[PDB]
Amino acid sequence: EEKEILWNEAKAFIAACYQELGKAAEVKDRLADIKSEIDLTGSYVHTKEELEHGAKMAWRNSNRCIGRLFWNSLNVIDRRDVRTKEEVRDALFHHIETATNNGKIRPTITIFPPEEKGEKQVEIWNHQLIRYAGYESDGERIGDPASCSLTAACEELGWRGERTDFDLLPLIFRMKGDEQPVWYELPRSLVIEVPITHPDIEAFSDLELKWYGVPIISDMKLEVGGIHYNAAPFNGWYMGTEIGARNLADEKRYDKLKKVASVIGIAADYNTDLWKDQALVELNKAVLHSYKKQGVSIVDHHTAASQFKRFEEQAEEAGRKLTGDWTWLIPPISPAATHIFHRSYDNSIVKPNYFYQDKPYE
Amino acid sequence: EEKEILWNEAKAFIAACYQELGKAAEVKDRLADIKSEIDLTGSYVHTKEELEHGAKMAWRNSNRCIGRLFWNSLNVIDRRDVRTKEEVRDALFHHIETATNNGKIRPTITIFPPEEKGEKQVEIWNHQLIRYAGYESDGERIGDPASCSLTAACEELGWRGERTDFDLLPLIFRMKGDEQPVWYELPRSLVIEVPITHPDIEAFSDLELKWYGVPIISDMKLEVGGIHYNAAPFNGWYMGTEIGARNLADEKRYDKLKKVASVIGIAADYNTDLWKDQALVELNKAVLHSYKKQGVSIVDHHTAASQFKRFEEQAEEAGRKLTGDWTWLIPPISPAATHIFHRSYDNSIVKPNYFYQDKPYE
Ligand code: HEM
Ligand code: HEM
Ligand SMILES: CNCCN(C)c1cccc(CCc2cc(C)cc(N)n2)c1
Ligand SMILES: CNCCN(C)c1cccc(CCc2cc(C)cc(N)n2)c1
Ligand SMILES: C[C@H](O)[C@H](O)[C@H]1CNc2nc(N)[nH]c(=O)c2N1
Ligand SMILES: C[C@H](O)[C@H](O)[C@H]1CNc2nc(N)[nH]c(=O)c2N1
Ligand SMILES: [Cl-]
Ligand SMILES: [Cl-]
Repeated sequence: EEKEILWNEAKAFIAACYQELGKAAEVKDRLADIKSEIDLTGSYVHTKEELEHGAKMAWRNSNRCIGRLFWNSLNVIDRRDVRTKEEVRDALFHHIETATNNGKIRPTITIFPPEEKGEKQVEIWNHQLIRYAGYESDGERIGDPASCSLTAACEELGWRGERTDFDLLPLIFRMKGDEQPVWYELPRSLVIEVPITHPDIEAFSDLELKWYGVPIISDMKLEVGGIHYNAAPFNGWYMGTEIGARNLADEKRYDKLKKVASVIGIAADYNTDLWKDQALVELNKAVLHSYKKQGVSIVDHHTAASQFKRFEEQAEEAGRKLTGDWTWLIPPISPAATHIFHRSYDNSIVKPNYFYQDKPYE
Repeated sequence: EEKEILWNEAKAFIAACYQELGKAAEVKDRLADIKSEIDLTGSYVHTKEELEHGAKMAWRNSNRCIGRLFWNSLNVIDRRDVRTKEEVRDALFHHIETATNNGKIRPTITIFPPEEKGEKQVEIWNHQLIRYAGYESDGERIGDPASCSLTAACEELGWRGERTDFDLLPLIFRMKGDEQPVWYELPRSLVIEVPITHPDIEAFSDLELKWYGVPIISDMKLEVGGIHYNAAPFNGWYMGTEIGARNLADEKRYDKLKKVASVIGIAADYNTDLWKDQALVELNKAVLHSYKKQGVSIVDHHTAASQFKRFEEQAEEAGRKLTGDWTWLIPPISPAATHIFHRSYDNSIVKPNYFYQDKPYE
C-alpha cells in the first residue's frame, strides 16, 4: 500500500510541477524514471528543481498563512547531503545567518534528508530554531510557558538555563541511530533581538520587553510528491500581531497586558473601559515601531491583509483554486478592518504542504 | 411528505420540551392529540407553555449568539390572535415600548400567527423594527447603505425620507390577501436614541454620531416543532462592538474611522501606526460610555464573553450538547482576549431555532 501511495502522490506532483515550470513534455519520461526507481529502491529522489518548486508550492497551499503572496520567492537550501550532527548544526547556524540577513529578512527553507521507511534521518526537537525557555517551579513562572516541556527535556540532557525571562533554548535534534538528541547553545552573534519601546510613551521601556527577530518553524513536515521531509525548517518575517497580540499578550504566554496598561497610564479595573483593547493596540504599535527602528523586517496586519488580497487575485488569474483557513487568516486585532473577515475560504488540504507531526518529547 | 415532516418535528420537540418542563408523563397523550389534529386539520396549535419554551429553546440553540446565557428569561408575547394590520401595528409598537422599558432593556419576542400551507399570515419587511434609512443618488451616500434596498422599496410605496443620515424607516409589513404592504411612521416617543460622546475627548461630539437603543430583529423565521413562525420579532440589548466596530465602522456601513482618527488627534496616514485599531478602540469606548451614561442597557465584549463561558458550563452541567459558530461568536475587536477565540465549537443545527428567510423586496 505504501509504494502505491508514493507512486500516486508522485504522479500528481510531477504533472503539476512540470506543468507550472513549462516542462509538460518531460513528464512521461520522468515518471518512467521515477516508476523504475520506486520499484528498485522503494523510493525516489527529487531533482533540485522539483524540490525547490515543491517547497514553494507547499507554502502556496498553506491555508493558515496570510503571507503567501511571496510563495514564489522562497529561498530554498538543499541539504539532503548532510550525514553528521556537526553538519546539521552548521546548516542550522547558516540558516539563521542567511535568513536574518542583517535584519533584511529572507524567507528561507533548509531541507534535510527525508524519511526512508518512515525512519527519520534527522529529528529536530525545537519548535522554532530561535525560541525562549520556559520554567514553572512551585507556582513560580519564568520565561515562555509554551516552552515549558521542551525546556524540561533539554535540562534532562544536561543543559541549564539562566532562568531569565528570555533564555535562548539551545538547538536540539536527534540523528538516526542515536538514542538521545544532542544540543548546542546558540551563538548570540547569530541571534538578532529587538527591545520593545513605544514611539511616544517613554515609560514603555520600563517593561524591559524584547523579542527575537526571526521566527523559524522547525517541527513541521514538508510533504512533496509522497516524499516526507520531516526535517525542513522554514522562516518568513513576523506580522506584528504575532508578537504583540499573542506572544506578549496571551494569559498563557507572557501575559503583559496589565503591565502595559499601567505604563501607558490607564486603569485596568473595568471591562467597559476596554483597557485590554487599548493596551493591545499600544503594545502592537510598540512592536512595529521597535522592529522598524532597528531595521528588522516586519509587517503590520493591514498591509499583510492587502498583500493576501493580491495573492487571492493572483490565484484566480493563474486559474488556481484558492484555499484558506479563515480562523487563522484573520488577525487577532481589528479583524473586521480587513477584507479577510468579510469573505469565506475553502479549507481543503492540497499537496505539497506543511503538516504537524508528533513531538518526540511529551 | 409535508405532514410527515411536521409530525416528525412535533414528536422530537414535544418529547424534549416536556422533558425539560418535568412533564414527561404527559407526552403520550399530547402526541396523540397532535396526531389527530394534524390528520384532521393539516397542522397543530402549540399551547402557550409550548410556544414560550420553544422560543426559549430556539434562542439557546442559536449558534451565532454570544448572549445565550439568559435564554431562559426571554419575555415571550403571544400574538397569534391578531387578524388586522392595525393589530399587527399596535403589537409592534407595544413590543418596542415594553422591550425598551425606559432603557432597562427586556429581551422580548412577539409571536404572530404562523404559516399555514407555507402561506404567510403576516409578512414583515423590516430587517429590524428600528433601523436607519439609506440612500445613494449619483455617488451621493446618505444614511445606512445596508438599508438602501428596503428604503427604495418604501419610497415606492409613498413614504419619503428626510435624507438625514439617521432617518427612521417606517414599519412595513404585508397581510395575507393584500398585494402591497402597508407602512407606518414610528412615533419618536417610542424610539430611544443615544448620542455618541467620549469619556475624555470632548471633540468626539463634533462627529454628531448616534445610534438606536434596541436592536429588534424582525425578518427571521422561528421554527418550533415543525411550525413555521415566519413573523416573530425578537430583541436583546446591544454588545457594544456591534455598533462601534461594525455599524459605525465598516466601509460599507457608516465608515467613520477616518473621522474618528481626526477628532482623537491622530494621523490616518500609515498602516504601521495602527490608526484604524486605535480609532476602533476609542469609538468603542465611546459607544459603551454613551449607552451607560444614558441608562440604556448594553454589554461590552469582555463581559459578554464571560457570560457565554457560564452558558457553556451551564450546558455541560445540564447534560446538553453545546453548539456554536466560532466565526460569529468571536468579537470583531480583541477576539484573542476572549476564551472563545481559544476553543472550538460544533456548528450543528439543532431545532427549535431562528432561520434566515428570503427578502420580499430585492
Ligand atoms: C514572509 C513572511 C510571512 C508572514 C508575515 C507569515 C505570516 C503568517 C502568520 C501570521 C501565520 C499564523 C501563525 C500563528 O498564528 O501562529 C502563519 C502561519 C503559517 N505560515 Fe506563514 N508567514 C510568512 C512566511 C511563511 C513561510 C516562508 C512559510 C513556509 C515556507 C510559511 C508557512 C506558514 C505555515 C505552515 C503556517 C501555519 C503553521 C501552523 O499551522 O501552526 N509562512 N504565517
Ligand atoms: C440579551 C442580549 C443579547 C446580546 C448581547 C446578543 C448578542 C448577539 C450578537 C453580538 C450577535 C451577532 C450579530 C451580528 O454580528 O450581526 C448575535 C446574534 C444572534 N442573536 Fe443574539 N444577543 C442577545 C439576545 C438575543 C435574543 C433575545 C435572541 C433571540 C431570542 C437572539 C438571537 C440571536 C440570533 C438568531 C443571532 C444570529 C442572527 C444572524 O444570523 O444574523 N439574541 N447575538
Ligand atoms: C496554539 N499554539 C500554536 C503553536 N503553533 C502551531 C505555532 C506557533 C508559533 C508560530 C506558528 C507559525 C508562525 C509563523 C511562521 C512563519 C514561517 C512566519 C510567521 N510570520 N509566523 C505556529
Ligand atoms: C453581514 N450582514 C449581517 C446582517 N445580519 C444577518 C444581521 C444584521 C444585524 C444584526 C443581526 C443580529 C444582531 C443582534 C440581534 C439581537 C436580538 C441582539 C443583538 N445584540 N444583536 C444580524
Ligand atoms: C463570511 C464571513 O464569515 C463573515 O464576514 C462573517 C464573519 N463573522 C461575523 N461575525 C459577526 N458577529 N457578524 C458578522 O456579520 C460576521 N460576518
Ligand atoms: C481553537 C481555535 O480555532 C484556536 O484558538 C485558533 C484560532 N485562530 C488562530 N489564528 C492564529 N493566527 N493563530 C492561532 O494560534 C489561532 N488559534
Ligand atoms: Cl512566534
Ligand atoms: Cl445592529
